[PDB]
Amino acid sequence: GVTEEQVHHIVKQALQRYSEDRIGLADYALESGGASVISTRCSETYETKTALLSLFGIPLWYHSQSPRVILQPDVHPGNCWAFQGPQGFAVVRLSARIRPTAVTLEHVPKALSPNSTISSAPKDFAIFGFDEDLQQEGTLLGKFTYDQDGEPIQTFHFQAPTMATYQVVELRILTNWGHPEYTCIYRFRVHGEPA
Amino acid sequence: GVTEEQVHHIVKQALQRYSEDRIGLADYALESGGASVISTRCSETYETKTALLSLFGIPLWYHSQSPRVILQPDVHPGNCWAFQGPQGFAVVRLSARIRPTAVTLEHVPKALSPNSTISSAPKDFAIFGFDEDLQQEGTLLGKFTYDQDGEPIQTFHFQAPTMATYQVVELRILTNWGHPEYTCIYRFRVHGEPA
Amino acid sequence: GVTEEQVHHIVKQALQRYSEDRIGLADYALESGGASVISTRCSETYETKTALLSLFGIPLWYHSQSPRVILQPDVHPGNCWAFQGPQGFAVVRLSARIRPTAVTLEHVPKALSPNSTISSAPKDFAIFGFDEDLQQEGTLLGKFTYDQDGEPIQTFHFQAPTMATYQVVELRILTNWGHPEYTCIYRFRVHGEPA
Ligand SMILES: [K+]
Ligand SMILES: [K+]
Ligand SMILES: [K+]
Repeated sequence: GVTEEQVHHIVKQALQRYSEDRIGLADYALESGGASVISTRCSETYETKTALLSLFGIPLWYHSQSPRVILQPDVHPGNCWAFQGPQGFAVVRLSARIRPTAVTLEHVPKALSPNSTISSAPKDFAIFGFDEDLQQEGTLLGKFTYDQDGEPIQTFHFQAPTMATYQVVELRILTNWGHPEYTCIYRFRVHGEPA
Repeated sequence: GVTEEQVHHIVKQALQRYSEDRIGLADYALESGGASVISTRCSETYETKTALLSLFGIPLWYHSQSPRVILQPDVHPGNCWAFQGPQGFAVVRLSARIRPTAVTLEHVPKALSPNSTISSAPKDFAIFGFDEDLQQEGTLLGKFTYDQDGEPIQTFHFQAPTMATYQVVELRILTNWGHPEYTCIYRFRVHGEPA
Repeated sequence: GVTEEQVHHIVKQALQRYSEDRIGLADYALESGGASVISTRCSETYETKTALLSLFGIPLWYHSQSPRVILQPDVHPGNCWAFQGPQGFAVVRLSARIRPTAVTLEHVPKALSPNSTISSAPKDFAIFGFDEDLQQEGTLLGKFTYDQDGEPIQTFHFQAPTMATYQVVELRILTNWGHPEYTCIYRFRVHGEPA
């Protein structure tokens, strides 16, 4: 079997990786690293708490989640950006020009959600890279599906990506997990190789 | 014994649970989820840093912790709401109407506290549910004691709770762990079943 | 070998320690605990994102990291205070008068950094204690080196420290890991024994 010491080594390693933003890959969409949403180029924000703000009011500290939230690591319940319906988009200016190799999408865990369901989670999505900074023909880097039955954090690797580099990428949500009124995005990450 | 692979499975599971807000239960008192303190119905806030703000001054960024802090997940030392003396209360409007089944109270760990003592931690407390939204006769859901010798995060299950639902609950602190001047509350959670 | 139950005990203990600010020692430099930078007595702040703020602009929410950041626990990439060149300093008023026994310095992990390099990390540094509150002769508590090949969080114990107590200490950076333009500090902690 294993020694008590080998267990400790294993646990140490697992916690080291846990503390490296869970997945151990640099995130070029991270706002604190220098990334930003191009607000001009995102879906309109939807307020998911209209029912509570209508019945009890609008707190003096309250503000709607803006697209910036998808580049922020706090993913406690409600710290997600929502748009109306099952299709939406956000364009991100990365902190550096990179050759993109993967993205990560995460949603609140079922265990922290009412009735253990996350129907507002994104489902099918696609990633586009914008060479010039202009609402041009974005070029598809890949198409994926966030699995509502999978782990909260899911990483998607592009299949045979170009050597092409980008500093602007679009997250395009095409379907959601069935919520008939909105979709919300807890955090979006972009990984790749810089210069 | 156990295989190295079984150790890895165990560690993975433990970290998965760790990342689900430590205890894996939805929190209906979580401010980001839509909950709020009814400021009208809380004890007066006590400033625990009067000695430091009197000798060195009031920073241009400094503000007193308000009751909202008990619905916020940052529990680093000092990120607690304090009231004067050993008895106090806070009333919370939950993010949803639920049948309440448990609460969670947590305090800073002894190891992060001066001299490994947490005398300002709450001790005896009670939980009341308010059916109508009016400072009425709250109805006692349960009485418990936060153990200063226990784990920092402690969860308390109601014994034979009604099927009755509430969206307003009061945390009533009745004793503290001996601090002669105030009690402070790092985080309060409410669990249960919604609709 | 070990039992599956003993593995669980080990994992529980490791996670308990992980949750105690990783290292299980009280931090008297922690801003939320009552500590503060003496802004009058820090190096001038350097903006590391001048290239991005010049090409894309200055966001309506954007602000430069100030020395306060080294007393704040968020250490995601970019949540560090930078100064120009490889030598710099910051003076901290601790939350309590203590006999200092150790300090902790941490930097972003290589795995979250472009090209797995952290050349702006501090290298050689020294810690001074200031008895009177006046830019006096600080008295050297110890000299250390942050290892860029070590763990992200590194703790340094003073060798034969006095029984002397202080509430003001200076972190003096003397070298960095080779970045020719600035050094940045993610988080600085001070440990010791109070009254
Ligand atoms: K977020
Ligand atoms: K809190
Ligand atoms: K920091």
